Amino acid sequence: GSHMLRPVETPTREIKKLDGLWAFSLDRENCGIDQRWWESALQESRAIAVPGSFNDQFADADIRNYAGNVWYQREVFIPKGWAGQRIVLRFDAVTHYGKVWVNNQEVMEHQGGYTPFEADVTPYVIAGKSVRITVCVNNELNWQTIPPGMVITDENGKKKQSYFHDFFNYAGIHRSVMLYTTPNTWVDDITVVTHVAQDCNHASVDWQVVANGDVSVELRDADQQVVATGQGTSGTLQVVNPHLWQPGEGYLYELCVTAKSQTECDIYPLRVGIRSVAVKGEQFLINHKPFYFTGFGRHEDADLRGKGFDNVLMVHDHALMDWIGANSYRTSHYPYAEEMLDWADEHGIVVIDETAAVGFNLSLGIGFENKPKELYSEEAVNGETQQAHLQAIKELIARDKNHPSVVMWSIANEPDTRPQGAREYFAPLAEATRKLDPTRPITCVNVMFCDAHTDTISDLFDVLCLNRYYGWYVQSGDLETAEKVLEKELLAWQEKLHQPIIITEYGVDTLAGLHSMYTDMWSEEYQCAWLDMYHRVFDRVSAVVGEQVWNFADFATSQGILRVGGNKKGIFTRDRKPKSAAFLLQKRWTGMNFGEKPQQ
Amino acid sequence: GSHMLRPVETPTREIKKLDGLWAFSLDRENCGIDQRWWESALQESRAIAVPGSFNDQFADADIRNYAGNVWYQREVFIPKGWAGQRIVLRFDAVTHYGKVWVNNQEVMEHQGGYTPFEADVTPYVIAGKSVRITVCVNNELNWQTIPPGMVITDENGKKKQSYFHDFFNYAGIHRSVMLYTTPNTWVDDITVVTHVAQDCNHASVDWQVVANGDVSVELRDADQQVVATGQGTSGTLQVVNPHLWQPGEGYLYELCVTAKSQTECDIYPLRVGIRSVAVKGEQFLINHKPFYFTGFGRHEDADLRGKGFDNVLMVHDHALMDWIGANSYRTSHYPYAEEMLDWADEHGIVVIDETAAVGFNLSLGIGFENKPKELYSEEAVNGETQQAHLQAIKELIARDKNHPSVVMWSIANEPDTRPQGAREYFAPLAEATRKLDPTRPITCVNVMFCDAHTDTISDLFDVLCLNRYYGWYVQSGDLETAEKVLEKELLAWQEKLHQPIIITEYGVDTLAGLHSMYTDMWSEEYQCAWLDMYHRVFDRVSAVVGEQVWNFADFATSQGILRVGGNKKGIFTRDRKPKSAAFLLQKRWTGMNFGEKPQQ
Ligand SMILES: CCC[C@@H]1NC[C@@H](O)[C@H](O)[C@H]1C(=O)O
Ligand SMILES: CCC[C@@H]1NC[C@@H](O)[C@H](O)[C@H]1C(=O)O
Repeated sequence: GSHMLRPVETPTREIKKLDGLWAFSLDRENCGIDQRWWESALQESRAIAVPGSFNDQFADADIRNYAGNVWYQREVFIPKGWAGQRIVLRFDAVTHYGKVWVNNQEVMEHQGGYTPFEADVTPYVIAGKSVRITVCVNNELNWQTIPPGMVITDENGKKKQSYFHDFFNYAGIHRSVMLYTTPNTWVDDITVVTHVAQDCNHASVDWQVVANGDVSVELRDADQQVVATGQGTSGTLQVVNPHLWQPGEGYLYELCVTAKSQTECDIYPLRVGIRSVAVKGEQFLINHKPFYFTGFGRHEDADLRGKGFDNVLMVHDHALMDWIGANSYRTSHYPYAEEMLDWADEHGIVVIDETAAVGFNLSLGIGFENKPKELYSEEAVNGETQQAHLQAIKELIARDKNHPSVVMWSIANEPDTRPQGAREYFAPLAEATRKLDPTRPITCVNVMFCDAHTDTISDLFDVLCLNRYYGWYVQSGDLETAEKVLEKELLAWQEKLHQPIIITEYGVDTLAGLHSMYTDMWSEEYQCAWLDMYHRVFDRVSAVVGEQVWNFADFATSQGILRVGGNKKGIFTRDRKPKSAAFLLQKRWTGMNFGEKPQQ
Repeated sequence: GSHMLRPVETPTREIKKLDGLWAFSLDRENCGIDQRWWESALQESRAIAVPGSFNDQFADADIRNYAGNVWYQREVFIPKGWAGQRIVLRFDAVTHYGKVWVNNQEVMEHQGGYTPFEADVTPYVIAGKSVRITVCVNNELNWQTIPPGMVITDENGKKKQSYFHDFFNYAGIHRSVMLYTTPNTWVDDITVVTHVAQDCNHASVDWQVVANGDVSVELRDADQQVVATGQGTSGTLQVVNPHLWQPGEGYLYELCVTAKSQTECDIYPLRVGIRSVAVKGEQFLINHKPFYFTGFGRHEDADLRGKGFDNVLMVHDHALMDWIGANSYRTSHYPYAEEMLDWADEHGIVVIDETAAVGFNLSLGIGFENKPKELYSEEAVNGETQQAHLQAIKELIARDKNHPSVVMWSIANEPDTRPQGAREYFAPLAEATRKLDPTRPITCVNVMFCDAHTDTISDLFDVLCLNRYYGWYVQSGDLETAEKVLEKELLAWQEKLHQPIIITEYGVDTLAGLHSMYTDMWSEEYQCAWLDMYHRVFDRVSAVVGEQVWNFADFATSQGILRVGGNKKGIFTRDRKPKSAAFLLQKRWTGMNFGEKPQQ
């Protein structure tokens, strides 16, 4: 993807613009573009908080289920001590589609809902005066979006969005908005890659695009003592005798790249961890040692902000995952806030990084009521779709490439691989991803009903990721049949592919408070029994190297007869209170040795 | 007390009269006695179920909180094949006060709310025709009732009942109503007492009042094979080599007493278990072996019947107590339905039998609002009161004397022994109880605030029963101070009295579903932590021989700022669903060896 690094603070800086309170108005009949609302202060507005989804801030179902365009707006005074500097305006996430006006000049456009976008806007502002930022946000999904969907227009012209993923289609500006200043010598991009041999010593090859001038680099210590130095726009190899990034700890050196121009200097510190991931046979190695993933599929979801990033929420949810014994998690169903990958970096949390490609499946929704008949087809998942997907992988890898916590990419989640053309679609995406980053493995999370004798595309990926729900959606309520089905299906996957197997979803809906002596579905007792049987089967299969229970907390979804106020598969309630199973896992995950598979 | 045995089925029988549907009407202005409503069919009635409390059958607060007289009524056809037989009409429990008319002849009167009452009514009916039963039920409590209370009349003359016990003052006909026929030779009463030496052999002395004729007895086997025979109105000793009644099993011989008159025979089978209870030093022996009580303080309380006896409820609640590992319980705060003591008899459940003497304490209610200033005084707990109490002990012992499950009598629960005259009151009651039955020990359950340096009456009883709530009502939320206070108070009791100590109440209010990471009051996590600390302290004190957590299920109480829909101290919800702590106890109570104290 296009060059981009996280704005970090050096002797050149940034001014936060998530002042929260912006002017918001929905655009019910698309009068916005016609009257180019970007030209004058928004007519009939109400205060909105940024970052946060717009759906639940007003406790009104008619905004919540709204489909179309919405408008955010805010004036800003640009500090004047920035004259003779390049001013860039970065949105870290505007969910689905966004385009923005610096009063009357349009600067940016973007269709990715969970990855940042910026543009050099130094020629459209001059320091000292205040300019109006106007943003147009679209929350519509068609077949060429990631994720896909179908907007449908009723007799009256009202839009209603249909999609094929579980979680609710929150929208708005979900993450940081930000003006930042950099010297006129550009450090546009950095790439770092790490190698190790027997933990004693090795090196970090390096590449850098620095648009405007000479580059020297110094890798410094936690003590910020210089441990090696390089020179050059690329190469930039140095060798060490380091303390290398390990799951329990997360030791981070600091790559200080300097960009000397003939008059201007530019300094960027990029945190690096010396880790080497690979897979060998049925083992997922990290610094040449097998690893056992424990933890969760998560979500960006809280009670009144939707998917809006929040620092308290990050701190408290890491406190819970740490207590519970989790050592890993995967950014379930879209790229997460980079704050979380920095956190995982500093604390040694291992992360499976996933794109927003969910809902490439029309076999999962179940009920009594027009979806296309060919998944892979011109009307549905098409060629435009494949390039949109490849673009989504491009942005995610472009943004999380140097993070030590990122240990694996996941292209998509639960696609249907039964129809022909599934492999036609996914093969070039797997190959392209492999060339965009050869450092980490490639996975594609596998859906329950593309079983081992049925799935078409798992050949193309390095590590097998399974979402299994025997005993819940099938064999409902019967632990003795679910155990057999699960164990032969696991052994089957192993015989078929001899890969490491990570169970990336396994869970059951559990109403907090619903208790039962009969250990039936929806009780806390059932959650415990079910997870516990699954754990015996994992412990009895050689190739399973990971367990991430399906959902850390309950989250919101679309309305339906299967979702009681949302998906209740969480170990914790949406307000982070523990169900009984929370103590089951805490007993397992801190009982085992760190990163080691329980020996049965 | 007056002679009475359970109606059991021989070649002379009984016809059940809990036909449920009776005519019920409340008597709002005491017009009942004046118009002697007993004379004609009840004016303006509604159907009521018998047995069951009248409070919650109609989902109406104005009947629920009603104080005064209520009227039940029902016609009955007396079977004619009963001519020349004695017909007796027995109410097994009419709660608080009851008096009854066989159409126009009044036959019975009773003030005990949980013990049966009958009367020979052979001269007031003749077999073949149908007579109307009319019952007047009073639910008022004054200072000479067991339990006591204060009715208070507002400006308008409406009664409202005030009391000083936790549970709600349910009323009505709570248990079996019953017409039964016996031959004109009376077996009015039987008493059986058991002795053992070294489990090899001994005897059961015996006494019998059989009003009308010669008596022979045969003690028969579970096989009903004759193992010994006696002759005489008393003495009736025989010696055995028996399999003796043990907690885990409950072996019951059958004492078949026959009453030969010159023309009529009468046969009564009375189930007996060969058990010997006593206390020695700090040990509670049963068949000369120390015992550890586990289990609950219970209640007669369910969701729509109030305190009405129900067979399903008995079967299901015994299934839960059996699963959970309980081996004992105590009939908390009133005599229970004899069905439950028969059950405990057959299954080997050990029972601490208690009278209805609760609320002899004006220091327990807490709030912001006229109770007497002297507990023991002429206006309050008086001499009439003491004779009423002695009468209550008389009836309970008279009815549960031959039950092997009954292992101890408890005169009262949580009286205040601080004021002078507490010992003046309770001493003659303790001595009288000891002469009414020397077979089993005597206890008086001790309230939290009459601590070891304060209590006045514990000298007078055999086994010390403690209700302790450190960490809940005092030291609220602090497990580390509650542990110290509890441990020194337990050791203090032991130094002071060198008796066996049974913790007969210990528990915390727990909202099912309320979970917390901070282990604070009202969460399930707090229930578990609290009970668990209490268990460490029990395990570290020599003299503690028993643990009965406070309440098996949540139950209803009077309204107040301290009771959220009732007392929430149950391990189970009112509809019998388990809280998290239910599995804590199940792990302890079935982990230990049966009847043995955990060795720490
Ligand atoms: C069989 C499909 C299961 C499905 N897997 C994807 C998750 O995004 C959903 O939350 C989960 C669920 O339905 O609970
Ligand atoms: C400190 C008195 C505690 C009291 N003990 C008697 C029981 O009948 C109550 O239910 C119990 C409670 O308050 O929970």
